[PDB]
Amino acid sequence: VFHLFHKLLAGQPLPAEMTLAQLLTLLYDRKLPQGYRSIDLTVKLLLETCPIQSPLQVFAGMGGLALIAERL
Repeated sequence: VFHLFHKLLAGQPLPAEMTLAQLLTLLYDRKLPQGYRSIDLTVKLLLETCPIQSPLQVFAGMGGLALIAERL
């Protein structure tokens, strides 16, 4: 069995169905610098976490999509 680990989440195998958005949520909650170039995992041998907000989600949460619809 292969398990993915992150240094911030020390000594904790990551669930195989987490998806990278949820992992980014964890790492940002764990003080990983925002916009860090890459997710550095270790292949050795939390699913409820919300996915990180997409740019579209932020744009809509600021009401941008209503602005788009007024120009469609």
